[PDB]
Amino acid sequence: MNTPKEEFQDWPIVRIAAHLPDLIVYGHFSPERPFMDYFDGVLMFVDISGFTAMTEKFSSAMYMDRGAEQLVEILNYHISAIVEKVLIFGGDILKFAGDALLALWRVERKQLKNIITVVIKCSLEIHGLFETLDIRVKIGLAAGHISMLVFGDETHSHFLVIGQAVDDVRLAQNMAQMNDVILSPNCWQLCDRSMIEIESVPDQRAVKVNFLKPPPNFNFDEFFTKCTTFMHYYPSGEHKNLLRLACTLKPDPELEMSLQKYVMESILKQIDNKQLQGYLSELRPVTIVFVNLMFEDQDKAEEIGPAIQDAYMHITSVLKIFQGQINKVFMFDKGCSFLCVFGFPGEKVPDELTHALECAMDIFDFCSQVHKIQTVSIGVASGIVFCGIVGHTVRHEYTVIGQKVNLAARMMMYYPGIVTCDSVTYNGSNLPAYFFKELPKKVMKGVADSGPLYQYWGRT
Amino acid sequence: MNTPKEEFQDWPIVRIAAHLPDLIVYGHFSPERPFMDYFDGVLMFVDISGFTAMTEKFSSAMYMDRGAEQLVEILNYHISAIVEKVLIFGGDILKFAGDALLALWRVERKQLKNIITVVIKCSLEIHGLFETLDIRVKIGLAAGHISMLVFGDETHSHFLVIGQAVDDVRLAQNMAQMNDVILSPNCWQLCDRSMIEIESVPDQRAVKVNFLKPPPNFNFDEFFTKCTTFMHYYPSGEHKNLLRLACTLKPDPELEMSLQKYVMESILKQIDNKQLQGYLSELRPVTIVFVNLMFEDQDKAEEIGPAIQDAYMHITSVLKIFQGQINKVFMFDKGCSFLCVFGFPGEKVPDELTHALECAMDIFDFCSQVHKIQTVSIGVASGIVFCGIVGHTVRHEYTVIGQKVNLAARMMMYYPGIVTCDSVTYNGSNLPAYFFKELPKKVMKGVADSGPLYQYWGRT
Amino acid sequence: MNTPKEEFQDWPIVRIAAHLPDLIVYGHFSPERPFMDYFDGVLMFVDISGFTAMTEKFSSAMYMDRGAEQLVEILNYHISAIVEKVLIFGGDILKFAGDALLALWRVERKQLKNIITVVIKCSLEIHGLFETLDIRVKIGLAAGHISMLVFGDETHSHFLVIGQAVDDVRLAQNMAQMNDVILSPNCWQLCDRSMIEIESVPDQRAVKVNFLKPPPNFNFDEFFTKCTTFMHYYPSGEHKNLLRLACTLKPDPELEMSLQKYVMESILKQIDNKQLQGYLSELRPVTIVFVNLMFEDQDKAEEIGPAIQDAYMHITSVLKIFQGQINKVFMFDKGCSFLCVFGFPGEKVPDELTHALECAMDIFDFCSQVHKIQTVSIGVASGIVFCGIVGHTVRHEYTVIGQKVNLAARMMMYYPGIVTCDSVTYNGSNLPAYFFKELPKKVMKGVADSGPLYQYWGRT
Ligand SMILES: Nc1ncnc2c1ncn2[C@@H]1O[C@H](COP(=O)(O)CP(=O)(O)OP(=O)(O)O)[C@@H](O)[C@H]1O
Ligand SMILES: Nc1ncnc2c1ncn2[C@@H]1O[C@H](COP(=O)(O)CP(=O)(O)OP(=O)(O)O)[C@@H](O)[C@H]1O
Ligand SMILES: Nc1ncnc2c1ncn2[C@@H]1O[C@H](COP(=O)(O)CP(=O)(O)OP(=O)(O)O)[C@@H](O)[C@H]1O
Ligand SMILES: [Ca+2]
Ligand SMILES: [Ca+2]
Ligand SMILES: [Ca+2]
Ligand SMILES: [Cl-]
Ligand SMILES: [Cl-]
Ligand SMILES: [Cl-]
Repeated sequence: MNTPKEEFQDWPIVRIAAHLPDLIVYGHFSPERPFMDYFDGVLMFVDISGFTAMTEKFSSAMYMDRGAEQLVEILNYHISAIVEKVLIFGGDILKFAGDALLALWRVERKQLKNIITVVIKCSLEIHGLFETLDIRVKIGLAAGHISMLVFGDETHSHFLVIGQAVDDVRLAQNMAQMNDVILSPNCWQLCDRSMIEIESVPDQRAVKVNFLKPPPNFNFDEFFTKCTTFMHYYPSGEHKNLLRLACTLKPDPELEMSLQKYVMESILKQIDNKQLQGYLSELRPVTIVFVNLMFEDQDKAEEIGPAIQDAYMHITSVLKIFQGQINKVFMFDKGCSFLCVFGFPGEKVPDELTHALECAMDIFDFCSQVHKIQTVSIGVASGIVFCGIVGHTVRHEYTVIGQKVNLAARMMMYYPGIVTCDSVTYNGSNLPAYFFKELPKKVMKGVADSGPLYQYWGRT
Repeated sequence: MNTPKEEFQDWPIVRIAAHLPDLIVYGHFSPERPFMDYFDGVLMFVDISGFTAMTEKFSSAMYMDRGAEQLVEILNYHISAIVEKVLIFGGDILKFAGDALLALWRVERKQLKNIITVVIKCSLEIHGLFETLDIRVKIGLAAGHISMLVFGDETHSHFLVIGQAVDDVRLAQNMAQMNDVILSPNCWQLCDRSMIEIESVPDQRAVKVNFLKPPPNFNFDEFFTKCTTFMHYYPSGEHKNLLRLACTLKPDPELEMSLQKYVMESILKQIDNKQLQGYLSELRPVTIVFVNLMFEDQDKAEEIGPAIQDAYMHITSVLKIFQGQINKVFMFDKGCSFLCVFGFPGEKVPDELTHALECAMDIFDFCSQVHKIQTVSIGVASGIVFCGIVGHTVRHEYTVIGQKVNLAARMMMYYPGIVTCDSVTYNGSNLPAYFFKELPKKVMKGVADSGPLYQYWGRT
Repeated sequence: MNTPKEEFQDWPIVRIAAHLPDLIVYGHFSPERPFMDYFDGVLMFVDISGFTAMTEKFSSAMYMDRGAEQLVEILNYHISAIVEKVLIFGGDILKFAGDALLALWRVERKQLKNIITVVIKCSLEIHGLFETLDIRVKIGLAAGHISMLVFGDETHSHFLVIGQAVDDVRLAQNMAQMNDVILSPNCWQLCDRSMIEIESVPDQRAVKVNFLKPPPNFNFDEFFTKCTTFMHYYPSGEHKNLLRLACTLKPDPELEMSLQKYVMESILKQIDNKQLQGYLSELRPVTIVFVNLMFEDQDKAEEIGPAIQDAYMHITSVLKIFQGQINKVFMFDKGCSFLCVFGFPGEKVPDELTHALECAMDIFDFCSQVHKIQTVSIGVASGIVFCGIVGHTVRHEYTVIGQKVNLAARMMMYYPGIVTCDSVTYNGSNLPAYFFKELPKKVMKGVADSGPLYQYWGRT
């Protein structure tokens, strides 16, 4: 009797799980919203610098209208290698945000110290990938308490991580110079100091890592193996040649119904072989509406949870009216941000700029009266941005990348408490001019020669 | 000199052969119509129960318009495993019909006894697959004389098996309770009784299998190996890691021209990479016209052959006028049935319900005067049904699944001699009401709360 | 720590390199136009005979409108095997032209003799493939000095080989009978005569190969291995199981920008997963405009280079005006030919026949006054031709095949110095009849019952 080879089956449920971390794929938690969970772990925030510039460049005539295709190709080539490292060292990639990504190693408190060592080593191997484009990487690491929030409605779900380790990992990464691995103070507080040579960082309790210098008889591979005891989903045994246990998921309608809610319809369409796999890679003009919500305490998940849910229910019904799409949600320095987009592929509408502004105002007014929301700020910018599926085959997400994405983000941060917009949006919208106010020019981190900015004042 | 690896070539001819059994693929017989052939073998009729219900359910709002995608996924996952078993135990899968399938082990008369043992074991291993959805399987087995009919015209070909083993395998399967393997009387008559523990079945000469209990020194794997001597196409040698010898077919225009006639144009389009692979998986409203032809002797292939051919030539020219499609042809309890469909993907027409009724009447009137056709009955029902490619990668077919498919089938059987229709077809058609007659409600096996049924009486 | 398997990555840059020889892929030369390079090597011109006939046949009703699909399938099946041989014996496939292909073994002068032996053996193994369709192969081999020309503009590039070895390899192949391997006189002059049994060829200095008869202790495999020392890109080591080193190319924007210019936009679209992979295989009516340019000395690359460039700049701006496309450029017996096509897939325009004629006249008049161009001849024919990607997965090109392609080629050769056209083009064009002159019928190699031919005289 033959024993023929089983071919890898690439079922829809497996294709969907590529878009989600194990935190969600194997999380099996209540379908009630908000849902909050609490655990400990180590975070790695890997930032690529140089891509919003390359993005601008690939618009130029030299790429012969294959700019989006070339950009996605070169981007994925690099990011794939970072994703392999993270996964092979046992991390869960939680989210992609432009050219950056956040990864988690979830463990019991007592194992934090050893895991931090695994993560530091992963970090240094990722720094190593780029001694070989004007691109390099900064890495922030944090460790401690983490909360998960799941929010949404009956057809769509989003998740977020929250808490002091989350805010820290961002702080850490923003202190880094090109090539630094920075540890949060709590990460440095909890780590095995006999292993790692650091240096101080100016007016900063965080630290920079210089070296991983392990004692005479330390064998990384045996240390790693001990560490895998604490890793629920590390591929092993018959499946040790796979990057992710999720590659072995089998059809299961209940599970697929749950997971599909995290993924955009147009992605699902491609997953279902009803749209060419290259239709979603595009350099196309869009409008980013970037919404920031600040709370008195952005680590109190039980407080901010209901608020984010309340805001999400409003934001989604307002966006629905204009094929606006929430592309990502995540904690910023201050607050929870919604990266919303008008004009993704297959979703254009006329008078997009006007609608973006009115939808922004509507969100601003509703969110400003939600209970625990202390301040709403919204940034609106329009231009050519890259849209596409970024990452590795086994772990990837739809993202947007562009100077306008960064500008909308910097506007909501540098002009808090109002709805602001760029010149492009101001000029192309069809609204009375006295609904705007022209603003003072602020010098904004990672932004040059933005034309005039405006506040969208609305009627009076 | 390198000896590089040859990649599996997935030529069109190989993709086409996935839709056909070895009986046709390697049959190389005359292109004249009808063609009849005569042989012996063992048949396995594997029925899944629970799928026309799941089908109804996947229409519900909870599947978020990915009902067809989820249904095909979960269905193929299960049916694939059954197809692997059948093929690995050396069977030829002849046909898929909804959620059921018919398999053949063709052998010389003197080998029937040993083969029946292989098939029983395959059966019990398939029962085993579902101790793990509200779905299970019934299996009927038969053995004896079998006839093949090939019929059609210059562009399309269909085949059918006919004879007492064919009628028996159906009888057997319809006696089964959930999980039974039933043997036909002749199968039980011919089998190695020292191997198998049976039990009697009420007012029935057939039997149920309880156990395969083989003598002290019986080694299944050596027994199987001896059995493969009689299996023409069992993959072996260099190709023992393949499920089907047909995976090694090479381009051959003469052969491809012949095989393509069995497959629907829209499938060929997908095979030719001219249509997305997911366009044919759909939950869509259609009209089933189910045509049953009864003969005085439904095992006399030389008699019924010319008649089925004569009917097919008419039916195809009438359907052609409305993009109606013959989806399958097969012997029922009584007679030869044509499962015809109006509104498959890419094939909708307006006033589909009207046309279905007029085409039915036309077929009824022509077929009723074909020489050896004793009775024509036609069932017409309309609703949401699943359309798609069901089975394994290496062996699959386009099929339809739905409560309306079963209803049209039960109508033609429970209201013989007339053209009948459902409420949906009655209400939506555009014909004078006095062309119909409202019928008595019959209680019909595997059917609840069908609204009123009607006879399509036609003009007078 | 796992070491998971890397999946073959099928990046766009690798898909693009399938369309190009290593000569271009790894050539890294100046982007200035014309560019000329000079080297030595051995050439193999492999011609298939029988395909323009099969092509005509696959138009017939028996193929049920899957003629293009069947033709490409059977063609690639055969041509793939020839491509594997050539690559495994270390050749660089330079170009496909209909059902023929040109291959190069580039080496230092001192290694010509040994390489010629490798190539002869490859040739005889390719002859061997077809003892098994009314198709066989003729092979011409040449050796000596070769020049490369690269020409084009900022968005498109073409290349050509030029010189006496190039003209010879064609002469040689045109002397061959079905199944002969013919060597050019210089090839025979340079080869290891102790190895090969030849015979004379009538009124011809070239020779036919009868046998490869190697001395007592000659071991082909060790001889081959020594020969690979001189082969820059022979896959080896970790990559010895690949047909081409180009399968390992990594994303590199600069390189991709350069390579993409050699490939048609519609191909790039399919490469980018923005068009179904089967859209470019078609039997479709087109118009071939075949342009031949003769120079006093068709081996003087430094002379003919600027001229071909000058002509190309004109030809491309004239074709652009009508979605006309240059499909291939190559040296003929006399001169440089441009195989231009009106009506490729996605590129039809109305009044195609008229435009073909006016574009031909325009090209004729401009090219006739380019400096070193001694004679321009243009052939115009219209009909059903096969369009598609021909070759192996790892090495393939878009080509056209048809009796009309050959006719346009024979017209420009047998009616030099004028623009000629066929009956189809004459009848369907919308021009005054007195712009044409009906010509004497010439008996033309590999052409029967072409209706009347005409000269396109133009206005007076
Ligand atoms: N797709 C995306 N998702 C989430 N945030 C994004 C984003 N694209 C841009 N941003 C926001 O834009 C802000 C500016 O980003 P930075 O991290 O300072 C740019 P960089 O990494 O130095 O170079 P880059 O712009 O080439 O990536 C970030 O704080 C980030 O939150
Ligand atoms: N695609 C298809 N091809 C052929 N016949 C079909 C069909 N779909 C339904 N039928 C017919 O419908 C009739 C009713 O089928 P049954 O076998 O009694 C249903 P079941 O298997 O108990 O549960 P199910 O409806 O979930 O499959 C059958 O006799 C069958 O011939
Ligand atoms: N796609 C293509 N590219 C370049 N030239 C082509 C071509 N198709 C036809 N031709 C030209 O047509 C001419 C006639 O070709 P031959 O080589 O004599 C035909 P053959 O090989 O005997 O049989 P065939 O027509 O079945 O291939 C050739 O000289 C060739 O240059
Ligand atoms: Ca960034
Ligand atoms: Ca069934
Ligand atoms: Ca040829
Ligand atoms: Cl997050
Ligand atoms: Cl059948
Ligand atoms: Cl060339």
